[PDB]
Amino acid sequence: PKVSVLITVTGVDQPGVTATLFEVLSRHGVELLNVEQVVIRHRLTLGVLVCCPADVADGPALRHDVEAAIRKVGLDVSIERSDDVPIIREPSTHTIFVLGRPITAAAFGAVAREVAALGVNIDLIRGVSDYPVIGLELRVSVPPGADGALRTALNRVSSEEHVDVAVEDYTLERRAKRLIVFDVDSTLVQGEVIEMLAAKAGAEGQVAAITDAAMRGELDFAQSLQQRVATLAGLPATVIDEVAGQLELMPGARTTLRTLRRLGYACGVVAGGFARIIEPLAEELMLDYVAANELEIVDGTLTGRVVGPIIDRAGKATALREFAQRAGVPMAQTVAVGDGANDIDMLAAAGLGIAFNAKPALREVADASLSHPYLDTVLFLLGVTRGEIEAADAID
Ligand SMILES: [Mg+2]
Repeated sequence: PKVSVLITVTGVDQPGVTATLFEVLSRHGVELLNVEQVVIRHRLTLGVLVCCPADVADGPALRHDVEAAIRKVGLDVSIERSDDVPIIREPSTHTIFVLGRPITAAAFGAVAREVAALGVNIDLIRGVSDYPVIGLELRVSVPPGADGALRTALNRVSSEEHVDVAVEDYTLERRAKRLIVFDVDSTLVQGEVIEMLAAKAGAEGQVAAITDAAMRGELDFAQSLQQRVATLAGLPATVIDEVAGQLELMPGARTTLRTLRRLGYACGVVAGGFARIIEPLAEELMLDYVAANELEIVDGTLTGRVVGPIIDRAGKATALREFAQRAGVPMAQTVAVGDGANDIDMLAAAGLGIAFNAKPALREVADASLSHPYLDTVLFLLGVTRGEIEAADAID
Protein backbone atom coordinates (compact mmCIF):
# COMPACT_ATOMS: atom_id res chain seq x y z
CA PRO A 1 0.00 0.00 0.00
CA LYS A 2 1.29 3.37 -1.17
CA VAL A 3 0.16 6.43 0.73
CA SER A 4 -0.29 7.24 4.43
CA VAL A 5 -3.38 8.43 6.27
CA LEU A 6 -3.90 9.61 9.84
CA ILE A 7 -7.15 8.95 11.72
CA THR A 8 -8.08 10.42 15.12
CA VAL A 9 -11.05 9.60 17.33
CA THR A 10 -11.79 12.07 20.13
CA GLY A 11 -14.77 12.07 22.45
CA VAL A 12 -16.29 10.54 25.62
CA ASP A 13 -14.96 7.06 26.13
CA GLN A 14 -17.10 3.97 25.73
CA PRO A 15 -16.41 0.25 25.40
CA GLY A 16 -15.63 -1.32 22.05
CA VAL A 17 -14.68 1.85 20.17
CA THR A 18 -11.18 0.54 19.57
CA ALA A 19 -12.54 -2.74 18.22
CA THR A 20 -15.22 -0.98 16.17
CA LEU A 21 -12.71 1.36 14.53
CA PHE A 22 -10.47 -1.47 13.34
CA GLU A 23 -13.01 -3.97 12.07
CA VAL A 24 -14.25 -1.03 10.00
CA LEU A 25 -10.72 -0.36 8.79
CA SER A 26 -10.24 -3.97 7.72
CA ARG A 27 -12.75 -3.45 4.92
CA HIS A 28 -10.24 -1.14 3.16
CA GLY A 29 -6.64 -1.92 2.22
CA VAL A 30 -5.33 -0.90 5.65
CA GLU A 31 -2.08 -1.73 7.47
CA LEU A 32 -1.07 -0.06 10.75
CA LEU A 33 2.00 2.06 11.43
CA ASN A 34 1.28 3.34 14.96
CA VAL A 35 -1.64 3.41 17.38
CA GLU A 36 -1.91 5.59 20.47
CA GLN A 37 -4.96 5.44 22.75
CA VAL A 38 -5.69 6.87 26.21
CA VAL A 39 -8.62 7.71 28.49
CA ILE A 40 -8.18 10.53 31.01
CA ARG A 41 -11.33 11.16 33.11
CA HIS A 42 -13.34 9.45 30.32
CA ARG A 43 -12.11 11.63 27.44
CA LEU A 44 -11.02 9.14 24.78
CA THR A 45 -8.20 10.03 22.39
CA LEU A 46 -7.19 7.52 19.71
CA GLY A 47 -4.59 8.17 17.08
CA VAL A 48 -4.13 5.64 14.29
CA LEU A 49 -1.65 6.26 11.53
CA VAL A 50 -2.00 3.93 8.59
CA CYS A 51 -0.66 3.65 5.11
CA CYS A 52 -3.13 2.25 2.55
CA PRO A 53 -3.28 2.19 -1.29
CA ALA A 54 -3.50 5.62 -2.92
CA ASP A 55 -6.45 3.96 -4.68
CA VAL A 56 -8.59 3.66 -1.51
CA ALA A 57 -7.01 6.70 0.16
CA ASP A 58 -8.05 8.95 -2.75
CA GLY A 59 -11.58 7.56 -2.43
CA PRO A 60 -14.56 8.70 -0.34
CA ALA A 61 -15.35 5.06 0.46
CA LEU A 62 -12.98 4.89 3.43
CA ARG A 63 -13.88 8.34 4.69
CA HIS A 64 -17.58 7.63 4.70
CA ASP A 65 -17.30 4.24 6.37
CA VAL A 66 -15.16 5.49 9.25
CA GLU A 67 -16.99 8.78 9.85
CA ALA A 68 -20.34 6.96 9.73
CA ALA A 69 -19.34 4.27 12.16
CA ILE A 70 -17.72 6.65 14.66
CA ARG A 71 -20.26 9.45 14.84
CA LYS A 72 -22.97 6.82 15.12
CA VAL A 73 -21.92 5.81 18.64
CA GLY A 74 -21.28 9.38 19.82
CA LEU A 75 -17.62 10.31 19.18
CA ASP A 76 -15.89 12.65 16.78
CA VAL A 77 -13.25 11.49 14.30
CA SER A 78 -10.87 13.07 11.80
CA ILE A 79 -9.12 11.72 8.69
CA GLU A 80 -6.16 13.35 6.93
CA ARG A 81 -3.32 12.40 4.56
CA SER A 82 0.06 12.06 6.24
CA ASP A 83 3.09 11.30 4.03
CA ASP A 84 5.50 13.58 5.93
CA VAL A 85 4.28 12.84 9.47
CA PRO A 86 6.63 11.26 12.06
CA ILE A 87 5.68 7.63 12.59
CA ILE A 88 6.68 7.20 16.24
CA ARG A 89 7.52 9.88 18.79
CA GLU A 90 10.94 10.50 20.32
CA PRO A 91 11.47 9.56 23.97
CA SER A 92 11.61 12.09 26.77
CA THR A 93 15.05 13.49 27.63
CA HIS A 94 14.42 14.06 31.34
CA THR A 95 11.81 13.15 33.86
CA ILE A 96 10.72 15.57 36.58
CA PHE A 97 8.87 14.91 39.82
CA VAL A 98 6.83 17.32 41.92
CA LEU A 99 5.62 16.32 45.36
CA GLY A 100 4.17 18.03 48.35
CA ARG A 101 1.52 17.99 50.99
CA PRO A 102 -0.10 19.97 49.42
CA ILE A 103 0.72 20.97 45.84
CA THR A 104 -0.88 24.36 45.30
CA ALA A 105 -1.87 25.40 41.82
CA ALA A 106 0.41 28.41 42.19
CA ALA A 107 3.31 26.10 43.03
CA PHE A 108 2.77 23.64 40.22
CA GLY A 109 2.08 26.59 37.93
CA ALA A 110 5.50 28.01 38.73
CA VAL A 111 7.27 24.79 37.71
CA ALA A 112 5.49 24.88 34.35
CA ARG A 113 6.39 28.55 33.82
CA GLU A 114 10.12 28.02 34.28
CA VAL A 115 9.93 24.80 32.30
CA ALA A 116 8.33 26.84 29.55
CA ALA A 117 10.87 29.64 30.05
CA LEU A 118 13.62 27.27 28.87
CA GLY A 119 12.12 25.60 25.79
CA VAL A 120 11.20 22.34 27.50
CA ASN A 121 8.14 20.52 26.15
CA ILE A 122 6.09 18.67 28.72
CA ASP A 123 5.74 15.40 26.81
CA LEU A 124 3.53 13.80 29.47
CA ILE A 125 2.23 14.26 33.02
CA ARG A 126 0.64 11.84 35.44
CA GLY A 127 0.10 11.37 39.14
CA VAL A 128 2.16 8.80 40.97
CA SER A 129 0.99 9.16 44.58
CA ASP A 130 -2.03 10.29 46.55
CA TYR A 131 -0.48 9.07 49.80
CA PRO A 132 1.30 10.15 51.90
CA VAL A 133 2.12 13.03 49.60
CA ILE A 134 0.68 14.21 46.30
CA GLY A 135 3.33 13.34 43.73
CA LEU A 136 3.16 14.01 40.02
CA GLU A 137 5.61 13.01 37.31
CA LEU A 138 6.43 14.95 34.15
CA ARG A 139 8.31 13.58 31.16
CA VAL A 140 9.89 16.54 29.43
CA SER A 141 12.22 17.08 26.47
CA VAL A 142 15.00 19.59 27.11
CA PRO A 143 16.96 21.91 24.74
CA PRO A 144 20.64 20.91 24.70
CA GLY A 145 22.57 23.03 27.17
CA ALA A 146 19.54 23.99 29.25
CA ASP A 147 19.28 21.19 31.78
CA GLY A 148 21.88 22.70 34.09
CA ALA A 149 19.80 25.85 34.18
CA LEU A 150 16.77 23.60 34.61
CA ARG A 151 17.70 22.30 38.06
CA THR A 152 18.75 25.82 38.94
CA ALA A 153 15.27 26.93 37.93
CA LEU A 154 13.47 24.11 39.67
CA ASN A 155 15.30 24.26 43.00
CA ARG A 156 14.45 27.95 43.42
CA VAL A 157 10.79 27.31 42.47
CA SER A 158 10.78 24.56 45.07
CA SER A 159 11.97 26.82 47.90
CA GLU A 160 9.60 29.71 47.26
CA GLU A 161 6.58 27.51 46.77
CA HIS A 162 7.11 24.76 49.39
CA VAL A 163 7.14 21.72 47.08
CA ASP A 164 9.75 19.04 46.43
CA VAL A 165 11.24 18.97 42.92
CA ALA A 166 13.43 16.31 41.24
CA VAL A 167 15.09 16.10 37.81
CA GLU A 168 16.63 12.89 36.46
CA ASP A 169 17.85 11.79 33.07
CA TYR A 170 15.25 9.50 31.47
CA THR A 171 17.72 7.27 29.61
CA LEU A 172 18.12 3.54 29.23
CA GLU A 173 21.16 2.82 31.40
CA ARG A 174 20.34 5.60 33.89
CA ARG A 175 16.93 4.03 34.55
CA ALA A 176 17.83 0.44 35.21
CA LYS A 177 18.63 1.58 38.78
CA ARG A 178 20.00 -1.29 40.85
CA LEU A 179 21.77 -0.01 43.99
CA ILE A 180 20.65 2.19 46.89
CA VAL A 181 22.51 3.23 50.01
CA PHE A 182 20.89 5.02 52.93
CA ASP A 183 22.42 7.15 55.52
CA VAL A 184 21.21 5.96 58.90
CA ASP A 185 20.82 8.80 61.37
CA SER A 186 17.79 10.95 60.37
CA THR A 187 17.37 9.06 57.09
CA LEU A 188 16.72 5.40 57.67
CA VAL A 189 16.46 5.80 61.45
CA GLN A 190 14.69 8.50 63.42
CA GLY A 191 16.93 10.70 65.48
CA GLU A 192 20.62 10.91 66.09
CA VAL A 193 22.02 7.83 67.75
CA ILE A 194 25.01 9.74 69.14
CA GLU A 195 22.38 11.63 71.12
CA MET A 196 20.67 8.55 72.48
CA LEU A 197 24.13 7.55 73.79
CA ALA A 198 24.96 11.11 74.83
CA ALA A 199 21.73 11.27 76.85
CA LYS A 200 22.94 8.20 78.80
CA ALA A 201 26.01 10.22 79.82
CA GLY A 202 23.84 13.24 80.73
CA ALA A 203 25.63 15.23 78.03
CA GLU A 204 22.72 15.29 75.58
CA GLY A 205 23.06 19.10 75.49
CA GLN A 206 26.66 19.71 74.45
CA VAL A 207 26.49 16.82 71.98
CA ALA A 208 23.30 17.91 70.17
CA ALA A 209 24.72 21.38 69.61
CA ILE A 210 27.82 19.99 67.90
CA THR A 211 25.82 17.37 65.94
CA ASP A 212 23.61 19.99 64.28
CA ALA A 213 26.74 22.17 63.87
CA ALA A 214 28.23 19.30 61.86
CA MET A 215 25.27 18.04 59.80
CA ARG A 216 25.02 21.63 58.48
CA GLY A 217 28.67 21.97 57.37
CA GLU A 218 30.37 24.03 60.09
CA LEU A 219 32.93 21.65 61.63
CA ASP A 220 35.20 18.93 60.24
CA PHE A 221 33.35 15.62 60.42
CA ALA A 222 36.23 13.78 62.07
CA GLN A 223 36.81 16.65 64.52
CA SER A 224 33.17 16.72 65.60
CA LEU A 225 33.05 12.93 65.69
CA GLN A 226 35.98 12.66 68.10
CA GLN A 227 34.58 15.36 70.35
CA ARG A 228 31.08 14.03 70.49
CA VAL A 229 32.21 10.45 71.06
CA ALA A 230 34.62 11.93 73.64
CA THR A 231 31.51 12.68 75.67
CA LEU A 232 30.81 8.95 75.97
CA ALA A 233 34.13 7.87 77.53
CA GLY A 234 33.06 6.09 80.71
CA LEU A 235 29.87 4.36 79.73
CA PRO A 236 29.49 0.60 80.18
CA ALA A 237 29.41 -0.87 76.68
CA THR A 238 26.14 -2.55 77.65
CA VAL A 239 24.56 0.84 76.77
CA ILE A 240 25.18 0.15 73.09
CA ASP A 241 22.64 -2.64 73.45
CA GLU A 242 20.25 -0.27 75.26
CA VAL A 243 20.29 2.20 72.36
CA ALA A 244 19.91 -0.46 69.66
CA GLY A 245 16.71 -1.53 71.42
CA GLN A 246 15.14 1.95 71.55
CA LEU A 247 15.75 2.60 67.83
CA GLU A 248 12.75 3.33 65.62
CA LEU A 249 12.60 3.00 61.85
CA MET A 250 11.78 5.98 59.67
CA PRO A 251 8.08 5.72 58.75
CA GLY A 252 7.47 3.75 55.58
CA ALA A 253 11.01 2.39 55.73
CA ARG A 254 9.89 -1.24 55.82
CA THR A 255 7.79 -0.55 52.76
CA THR A 256 10.75 1.16 51.12
CA LEU A 257 13.12 -1.76 51.48
CA ARG A 258 10.45 -4.41 50.85
CA THR A 259 9.70 -2.71 47.52
CA LEU A 260 13.36 -2.07 46.73
CA ARG A 261 13.81 -5.82 47.14
CA ARG A 262 10.99 -6.37 44.63
CA LEU A 263 12.80 -4.41 41.96
CA GLY A 264 15.96 -6.40 42.64
CA TYR A 265 17.98 -3.72 44.43
CA ALA A 266 21.12 -4.05 46.42
CA CYS A 267 20.37 -2.10 49.60
CA GLY A 268 23.03 -0.85 52.02
CA VAL A 269 23.62 1.72 54.74
CA VAL A 270 26.64 3.97 55.14
CA ALA A 271 26.98 5.83 58.45
CA GLY A 272 29.56 7.64 60.39
CA GLY A 273 27.85 6.15 63.41
CA PHE A 274 28.56 2.89 65.11
CA ALA A 275 28.74 -0.56 63.52
CA ARG A 276 27.77 -2.32 66.76
CA ILE A 277 24.34 -0.60 66.63
CA ILE A 278 23.54 -0.90 62.92
CA GLU A 279 24.79 -4.50 62.91
CA PRO A 280 21.66 -5.81 64.72
CA LEU A 281 19.12 -3.87 62.64
CA ALA A 282 21.04 -4.35 59.36
CA GLU A 283 20.64 -8.07 59.96
CA GLU A 284 16.89 -7.96 60.58
CA LEU A 285 16.48 -5.82 57.47
CA MET A 286 18.57 -8.33 55.53
CA LEU A 287 20.71 -5.58 54.06
CA ASP A 288 23.56 -6.26 51.70
CA TYR A 289 26.28 -3.94 52.94
CA VAL A 290 27.17 -1.93 56.01
CA ALA A 291 29.97 0.61 56.26
CA ALA A 292 30.29 2.19 59.67
CA ASN A 293 32.73 3.34 62.30
CA GLU A 294 33.71 1.45 65.42
CA LEU A 295 33.54 2.43 69.06
CA GLU A 296 36.64 1.59 71.09
CA ILE A 297 36.05 -0.53 74.20
CA VAL A 298 38.36 -1.66 77.01
CA ASP A 299 37.41 -4.09 79.80
CA GLY A 300 33.80 -3.62 78.71
CA THR A 301 33.66 0.19 78.90
CA LEU A 302 33.69 2.88 76.25
CA THR A 303 36.89 4.88 76.01
CA GLY A 304 35.40 7.77 74.05
CA ARG A 305 37.61 7.35 71.01
CA VAL A 306 36.54 5.72 67.76
CA VAL A 307 38.54 2.98 66.08
CA GLY A 308 40.14 4.18 62.85
CA PRO A 309 40.11 4.34 59.89
CA ILE A 310 37.26 6.87 60.27
CA ILE A 311 34.51 7.09 57.66
CA ASP A 312 34.59 10.87 57.12
CA ARG A 313 32.61 12.70 54.44
CA ALA A 314 34.69 11.53 51.47
CA GLY A 315 34.73 8.18 53.24
CA LYS A 316 31.01 7.89 52.51
CA ALA A 317 31.58 8.30 48.78
CA THR A 318 34.39 5.75 49.05
CA ALA A 319 31.94 3.64 51.04
CA LEU A 320 29.56 3.47 48.09
CA ARG A 321 31.84 2.84 45.13
CA GLU A 322 33.26 -0.09 47.11
CA PHE A 323 29.74 -1.50 47.43
CA ALA A 324 29.03 -0.67 43.78
CA GLN A 325 32.21 -2.61 42.90
CA ARG A 326 31.42 -5.60 45.13
CA ALA A 327 27.97 -5.98 43.53
CA GLY A 328 29.06 -5.00 40.03
CA VAL A 329 26.68 -2.06 39.63
CA PRO A 330 28.22 0.88 37.75
CA MET A 331 28.03 4.25 39.40
CA ALA A 332 25.20 5.55 37.20
CA GLN A 333 22.71 2.93 38.48
CA THR A 334 23.51 3.80 42.09
CA VAL A 335 21.04 5.58 44.34
CA ALA A 336 22.10 7.42 47.48
CA VAL A 337 19.75 8.91 50.10
CA GLY A 338 21.12 11.21 52.84
CA ASP A 339 20.18 14.11 55.13
CA GLY A 340 23.22 16.30 55.94
CA ALA A 341 26.51 17.74 54.78
CA ASN A 342 28.04 14.44 56.07
CA ASP A 343 26.57 12.98 52.89
CA ILE A 344 27.59 15.68 50.40
CA ASP A 345 30.27 13.47 48.89
CA MET A 346 28.16 10.33 48.73
CA LEU A 347 25.22 11.94 46.92
CA ALA A 348 27.50 13.58 44.34
CA ALA A 349 29.35 10.34 43.64
CA ALA A 350 26.07 8.44 43.26
CA GLY A 351 24.17 8.35 39.99
CA LEU A 352 21.05 9.82 41.66
CA GLY A 353 21.49 11.53 45.02
CA ILE A 354 18.44 12.28 47.17
CA ALA A 355 18.41 14.78 50.04
CA PHE A 356 15.90 13.62 52.70
CA ASN A 357 15.01 16.11 55.48
CA ALA A 358 18.29 17.64 54.45
CA LYS A 359 20.12 20.52 55.98
CA PRO A 360 20.29 23.20 53.27
CA ALA A 361 23.96 22.49 52.51
CA LEU A 362 22.72 19.17 51.10
CA ARG A 363 19.67 20.34 49.16
CA GLU A 364 22.06 22.61 47.26
CA VAL A 365 23.84 19.67 45.61
CA ALA A 366 21.51 16.66 45.66
CA ASP A 367 20.12 15.70 42.26
CA ALA A 368 16.71 15.63 44.06
CA SER A 369 15.09 16.75 47.31
CA LEU A 370 12.39 15.41 49.66
CA SER A 371 11.20 17.52 52.54
CA HIS A 372 8.53 15.32 54.09
CA PRO A 373 9.56 12.71 56.71
CA TYR A 374 8.22 9.61 54.96
CA LEU A 375 10.78 7.25 53.49
CA ASP A 376 8.31 5.59 51.11
CA THR A 377 8.38 8.81 49.11
CA VAL A 378 11.77 7.54 48.02
CA LEU A 379 9.96 4.96 45.93
CA PHE A 380 8.11 7.51 43.78
CA LEU A 381 11.37 9.16 42.71
CA LEU A 382 12.55 5.78 41.35
CA GLY A 383 9.74 5.00 38.89
CA VAL A 384 7.09 3.51 41.22
CA THR A 385 3.51 4.64 41.98
CA ARG A 386 1.31 4.39 45.06
CA GLY A 387 -0.96 2.21 42.91
CA GLU A 388 1.70 -0.37 42.05
CA ILE A 389 2.97 -0.60 45.63
CA GLU A 390 -0.47 -1.26 47.08
CA ALA A 391 -1.21 -3.76 44.32
CA ALA A 392 2.02 -5.70 44.86
CA ASP A 393 1.77 -5.47 48.66
CA ALA A 394 -1.88 -6.60 48.61
CA ILE A 395 -1.15 -9.82 46.72
CA ASP A 396 1.52 -10.48 49.38
MG1 LIG B 1 22.29 11.38 58.96
